[PDB]
Amino acid sequence: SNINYVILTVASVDFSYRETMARLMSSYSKDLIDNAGAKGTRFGSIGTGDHAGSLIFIQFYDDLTGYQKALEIQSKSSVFKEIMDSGKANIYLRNISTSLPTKFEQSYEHPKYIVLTRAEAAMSDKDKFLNCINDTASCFKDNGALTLRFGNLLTGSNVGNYLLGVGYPSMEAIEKTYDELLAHSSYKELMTFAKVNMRNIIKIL
Amino acid sequence: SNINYVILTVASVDFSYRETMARLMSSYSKDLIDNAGAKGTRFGSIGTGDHAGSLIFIQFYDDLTGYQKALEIQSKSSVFKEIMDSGKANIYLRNISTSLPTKFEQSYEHPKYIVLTRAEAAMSDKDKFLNCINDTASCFKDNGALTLRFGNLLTGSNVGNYLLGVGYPSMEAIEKTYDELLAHSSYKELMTFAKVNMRNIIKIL
Amino acid sequence: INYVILTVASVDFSYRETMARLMSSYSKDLIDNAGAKGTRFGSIGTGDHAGSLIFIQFYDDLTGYQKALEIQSKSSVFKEIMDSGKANIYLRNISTSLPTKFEQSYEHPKYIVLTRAEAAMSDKDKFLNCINDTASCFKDNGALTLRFGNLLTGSNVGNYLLGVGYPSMEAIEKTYDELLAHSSYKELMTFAKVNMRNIIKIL
Amino acid sequence: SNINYVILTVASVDFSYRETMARLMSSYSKDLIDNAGAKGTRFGSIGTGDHAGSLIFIQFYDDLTGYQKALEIQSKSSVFKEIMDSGKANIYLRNISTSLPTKFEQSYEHPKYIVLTRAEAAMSDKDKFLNCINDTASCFKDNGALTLRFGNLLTGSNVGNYLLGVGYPSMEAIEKTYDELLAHSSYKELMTFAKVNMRNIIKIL
Amino acid sequence: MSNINYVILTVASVDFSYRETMARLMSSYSKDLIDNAGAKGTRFGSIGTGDHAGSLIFIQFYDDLTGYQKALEIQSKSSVFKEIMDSGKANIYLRNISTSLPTKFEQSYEHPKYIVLTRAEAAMSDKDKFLNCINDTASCFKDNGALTLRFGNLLTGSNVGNYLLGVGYPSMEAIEKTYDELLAHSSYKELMTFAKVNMRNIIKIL
Ligand SMILES: [Cl-]
Ligand SMILES: [Cl-]
Ligand SMILES: [Cl-]
Ligand SMILES: [Cl-]
Ligand SMILES: [Cl-]
Ligand SMILES: [Cl-]
Repeated sequence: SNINYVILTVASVDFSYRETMARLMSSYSKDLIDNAGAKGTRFGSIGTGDHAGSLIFIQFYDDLTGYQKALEIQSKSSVFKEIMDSGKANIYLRNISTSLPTKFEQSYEHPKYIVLTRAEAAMSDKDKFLNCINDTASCFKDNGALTLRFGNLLTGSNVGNYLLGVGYPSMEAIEKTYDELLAHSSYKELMTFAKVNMRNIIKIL
Repeated sequence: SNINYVILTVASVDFSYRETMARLMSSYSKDLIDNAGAKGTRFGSIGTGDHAGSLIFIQFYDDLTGYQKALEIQSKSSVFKEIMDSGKANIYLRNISTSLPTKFEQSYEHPKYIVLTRAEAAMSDKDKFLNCINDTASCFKDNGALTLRFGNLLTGSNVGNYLLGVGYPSMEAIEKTYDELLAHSSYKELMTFAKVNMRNIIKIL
Repeated sequence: INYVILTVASVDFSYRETMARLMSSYSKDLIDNAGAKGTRFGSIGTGDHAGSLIFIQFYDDLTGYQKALEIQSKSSVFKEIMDSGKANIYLRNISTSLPTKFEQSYEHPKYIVLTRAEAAMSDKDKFLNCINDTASCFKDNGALTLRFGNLLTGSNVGNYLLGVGYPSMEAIEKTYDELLAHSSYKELMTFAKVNMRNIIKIL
Repeated sequence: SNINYVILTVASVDFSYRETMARLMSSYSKDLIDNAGAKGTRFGSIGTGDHAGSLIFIQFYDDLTGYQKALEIQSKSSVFKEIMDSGKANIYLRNISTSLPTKFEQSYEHPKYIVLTRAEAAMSDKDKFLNCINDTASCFKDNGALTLRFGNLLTGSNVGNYLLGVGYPSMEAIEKTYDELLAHSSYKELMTFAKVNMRNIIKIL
Repeated sequence: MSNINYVILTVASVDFSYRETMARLMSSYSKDLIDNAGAKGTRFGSIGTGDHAGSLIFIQFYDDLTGYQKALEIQSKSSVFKEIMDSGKANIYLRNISTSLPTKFEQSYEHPKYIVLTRAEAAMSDKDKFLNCINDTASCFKDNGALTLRFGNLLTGSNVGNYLLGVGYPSMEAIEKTYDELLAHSSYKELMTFAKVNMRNIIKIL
């Protein structure tokens, strides 16, 4: 119960409806934050990879009951109905991840960018993994990283993959983080037992 | 909260380990039924399609709270650790589905076969879909069907698809059901606004 | 050695009877003029192609198939299907059909189970052995026809393919009840990986 | 510069336009042979596999400058413009292959069918590969094969795969060629270090 | 017609340990192509984003396809190339060729630290509308620090016909500032009415 949960949803959206949608979604966020007990949300545009241009919504819950309450909010929500009736937004992926305890100094600052990284590794290496993450915590915080969350995808066609989400105020902070990170022993160790199979930048809208 | 939830897990398993697996799984099932509040499980091999020969595990919960307790049960389970440590079972897919109220007389008979059907349709046709399912209930029951569950995928690459699960005592009962169903007006009607994109048989082990 | 041609098309649900009509005109044509040793036409009941329609042709030689191709170009029935815009052929492959020790029936099946597997080409003989050692599993429990060979074309070229005709689904159940608990089957599982199994309903 | 090149283009084409397409394509071929220096072309429908019913165009050049002159002919060609403007043809794949010197007696006979075979193998086995092809050159010629070209895909998602193209006057010649080939020592040896991942028949239109 | 140039893009998966060795081998191989094949430059880097994150990418620029043919003849004779292939540590799994069309953009000679590749689907009949938009936004890029810009269509591969844009940058800050301006520019919003971006990725020059 020290474990938390993250819902990640991805939709293709007509380009014209993008700004409309971000405004509707902040309304929909306040509703989840106030009534479903959501511990924050993020909404942004995926900037990189094959889903570039898709929009992503991220929800944080302490327990899966929270998400279940969020599902009851959807059914009753006018803003949600409007987006689905528009015919301009198509949800094509939704998956849930655990969020595990890390030794990382969380900041309250809303990030402008998020880097999600996904990797394949044995479930038996879960602790090795967690140690590397904690050993490089200062690579991130020192170079401007705001938030760090880490866990495993519980659902979908990448079930079991480890996932890392890191919030930044700028792309400079990303560059400076990755300069240090790639020349750090714990990172080079990670690369002996974990295969990164995805890395992408989201722009918070 | 009239809604229930189904978790579906699929894994590739060495043919030799199949028997041992089933035996370990029924122990793990007892665990979930008694301690996680699981309202039943199914374990079988996928008989058809591209995943022919993979094994599938199905869990039913009234709430997502239930599934969270089940996750806590995993971390502590020796039976579960053994399966994972064997290197003979690889989980490559897990998704969650809703289960909606349907006008169908459920039997408690353990099914010998399950048929999963998955379809694409607008979320705005949700009620037309459910009405058709209810108008055809007698096709199923009359020809031997044991159980009928229905809802949408909450997670995964097919998020949003409608999903139908039906339990059967025999393949004859499947033949007789489909003989009637294909020639039923409500079915013909469903096929004007829903496209089946997958159908498969599971053999309960 | 014989040959089997398998063609798969996605068809609109509303076009399904027109399709069944135009295909019956077409089979007679191939049987009588191409030297086709039979055809089957059905809907794929399972898998990710559930709802597609499948057409199966049997030839003793590929020269038979070449004649069939020359019958297509002149066929009105074929022209109508393609001009309909309601049928989209998306797969066509050719398979060998090897001699097996199985007693064939003339009874038109109601269902066909297709099973496809990956195995070394050096295991060809062991494979055929297993298939002949479990011939009785099928015939005992009602199987009508059995064909076995390798895909000569397409993305699964080289895979072994097994086609079995049945009068009912009860017969499939009883067959697989016996088959899965047979020694030769468990041995086949040591060197062959089934990567696909599907039921066709003969229309 | 003993190496030649082969461009292969694949398009989906409305069935009704097929005959017109063919007529326009032999015009466009004349233009390439006469002005681009193309050393022959072939146009046909793909009879098997997942691209059954697509049309394919094959161009032969001694040098890539040839193909660059071809590109210059396109921009000027009315025939080509018309095909594009029709909305009836959609080029969805084009790749380039080397064509390596083989000890095979080439015929000038217009083929009726072509069989393309594609295989995966080490680049360090290039010579063992070519020697097999040369040892079996009689299997093809003796049984009716007209032309044989062999090389590696330079471009595409199958870059590096070996590609064989063999022309035939009829299906019987294909069947007789494979009856002999499959039971030849050099062929059996090729299969110890090469994996065929595709084989398909093209009907010359 | 001969105002068109050509770009070869090759992508390989490489063991992490071999990546530094590889970059050093590759600069030798580049000299060879620049001096003997007539290559008008090369770029070598790691793909930082997308499903190919961690793969290495090699980019070659030629005025003519004859240039690339000479390059192919250089490979067969190159010891550096043989070593890489014999290592068993590098696997080329994609190579495609793109046109490079004339654009109204002030090219810099500064070696970039990052490249952004963008790929889009659009009718071939919109080719000129496309080029106009690219030229109308040229200042967005140059103003905010972009070094080079190349634009054209994939000639080969499973995305044959897609438009492809490659832009060089000195830093990630320059990318951020470029995209801040670009996304709020009329010509960009117009481009998005007839072109669908289906891929965008950052390469780090090694
Ligand atoms: Cl990372
Ligand atoms: Cl099974
Ligand atoms: Cl159904
Ligand atoms: Cl089977
Ligand atoms: Cl072959
Ligand atoms: Cl862009």
